[PDB]
Amino acid sequence: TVVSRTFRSSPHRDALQTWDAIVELLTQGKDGTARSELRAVTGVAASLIADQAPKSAPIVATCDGPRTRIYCLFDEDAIDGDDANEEVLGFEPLKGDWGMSLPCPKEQLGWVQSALKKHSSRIIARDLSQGI
Amino acid sequence: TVVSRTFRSSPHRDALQTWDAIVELLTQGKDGTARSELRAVTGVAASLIADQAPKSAPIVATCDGPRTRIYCLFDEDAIDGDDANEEVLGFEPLKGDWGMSLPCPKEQLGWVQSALKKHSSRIIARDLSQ
Ligand SMILES: [Ca+2]
Repeated sequence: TVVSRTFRSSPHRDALQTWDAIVELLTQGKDGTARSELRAVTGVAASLIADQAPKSAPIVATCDGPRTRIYCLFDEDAIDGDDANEEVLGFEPLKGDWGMSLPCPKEQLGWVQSALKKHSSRIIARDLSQGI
Repeated sequence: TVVSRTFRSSPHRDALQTWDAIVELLTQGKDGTARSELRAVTGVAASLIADQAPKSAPIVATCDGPRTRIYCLFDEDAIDGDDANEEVLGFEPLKGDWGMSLPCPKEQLGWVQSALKKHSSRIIARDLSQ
């Protein structure tokens, strides 16, 4: 099972507000190590959102359960919101042996993958021209 | 008293390696709030370096002592290193009630300032155009 969501980002939300909304979607109010790790990579994740990395390549969460693909909308699409889908997820999106794959322009992968590795082994980045 | 340093960044160093080299310069390997707070903002600082924010507007450190301005070189300048200056500083660059001002593109100031605020009240971002 795979489900998708689409969040309104800049200029409706700034890049950090966008990540915070994604963290809430994926952690659902649970104060645990998963939420702590997602919050720990905020600088990197917001940087990638500000570069519109998730416009055409999703943030992908994997778990003991359905996969979640998260896209972001920018510019007029974010202002309009017609393509947005921010519904609550009908499952625990980071259950069990979870992971997250962040899209990243290939030229930034060097610094991004190192920056992520400081905080997590479950949150990784990929070249946004490829899937997981 | 103001002193300046200029570091070779991408492609000689990636943006994170560049921040780490700056942290080494300003902390001189010593532990404390300074090294800890500088390392805590690595994701934001590296993002700014990757966007060449310190090319024309310096990273500025203040302390009980001289102010340090740090510029970054990119692309051809970083490859040849002609204008580089990475010499150890002759003073404790983050002694006492230290602070750091990071240059930031105006379009990203909103998220960057919120991201830094999570980690530190001593490290702030400014609009690099000003
Ligand atoms: Ca960028």
